[PDB]
Amino acid sequence: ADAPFEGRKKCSSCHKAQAQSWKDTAHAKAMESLKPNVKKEAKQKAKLDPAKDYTQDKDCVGCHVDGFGQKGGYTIESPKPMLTGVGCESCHGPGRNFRGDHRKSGQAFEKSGKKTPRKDLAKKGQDFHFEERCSACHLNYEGSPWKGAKAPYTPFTPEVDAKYTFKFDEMVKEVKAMHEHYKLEGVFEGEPKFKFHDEFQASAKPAKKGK
Ligand code: HEM
Ligand code: HEM
Ligand code: HEM
Ligand code: HEM
Repeated sequence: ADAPFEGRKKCSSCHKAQAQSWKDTAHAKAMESLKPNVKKEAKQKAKLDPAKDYTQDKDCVGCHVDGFGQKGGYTIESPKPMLTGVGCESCHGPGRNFRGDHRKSGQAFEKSGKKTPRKDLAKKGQDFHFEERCSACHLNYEGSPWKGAKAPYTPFTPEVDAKYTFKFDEMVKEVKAMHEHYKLEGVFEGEPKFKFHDEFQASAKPAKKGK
């Protein structure tokens, strides 16, 4: 019983600093790349049509939106702006079930300092590991080292250009590709905890924008 996707809106309303930074990332602009005449040079190199409209192409949208083919996720028939672009749930997991726990646990902490185990969030679908999710978009090509690969494949592979080589441990540390990291008070605790969480929090910026 995995959880349904719902879109970025509620996440962004509670996490304004991360949302503001995420908006400037290539992930947030992913659907723009599928539009005609955008990234013409890159498309030519990959032997795609620079003038074609790929925004409703099922061979392309799944890696440029949230939750394609998944419950509550993006559909070409009724495409939600809040699921357009690679958004919050594409990395952190579909949020319909865990988002309410962020609200309740946040209120419990503000009122009484009570912390909540991350295990409770993982049970509700939140992802604290990320690698498989990033890989399903970035390493989904024929003969890829990632064994979950299956069509449709990304046209942007190491064969096309070495700049498309993907190494999770390196790229998850590119803030300009994730979003800047801001300091957490520590409402959630324990495992499963992302392997680089303490590192990211140790150099995180202070609560910038919102509250
Ligand atoms: C939308 C589904 C959504 C996402 C995505 C999201 C992510 C998120 C992360 C990654 C954390 C950190 C967890 C950890 O410590 O490992 C986090 C923490 C908090 N959130 Fe959140 N969050 C989403 C939605 C919401 C909503 C709608 C609210 C507000 C009602 C909210 C609140 C919080 C709070 C509070 C925390 C703890 C912050 C702290 O300082 O420790 N989130 N969220
Ligand atoms: C998982 C945490 C994850 C990582 C790590 C990751 C990295 C990453 C980088 C470094 C880029 C390049 C950014 C830039 O050049 O400015 C990038 C770009 C795209 N990604 Fe990604 N990405 C992660 C996760 C995901 C997921 C889950 C998907 C598919 C739903 C995905 C897709 C894309 C796409 C598409 C781009 C390009 C956007 C564009 O320019 O149109 N990524 N990612
Ligand atoms: C479908 C034919 C399709 C199109 C069209 C498309 C376009 C596209 C562009 C223009 C980019 C940016 C490349 C650049 O160098 O700036 C881009 C990037 C990524 N895509 Fe995409 N894409 C199409 C399909 C798919 C599919 C089916 C997947 C996932 C299986 C996918 C994934 C990605 C990823 C990952 C990137 C980022 C590459 C990087 O910069 O590292 N795309 N796409
Ligand atoms: C979508 C706009 C979005 C939100 C909202 C969001 C929130 C969020 C929080 C609150 C954290 C913890 C504090 C911090 O700033 O580090 C957090 C951490 C990570 N995120 Fe995130 N995040 C949003 C989008 C995305 C996207 C699209 C990706 C993947 C390309 C991504 C990845 C990460 C990673 C990795 C971390 C570190 C996790 C940790 O330290 O526990 N986020 N995000």
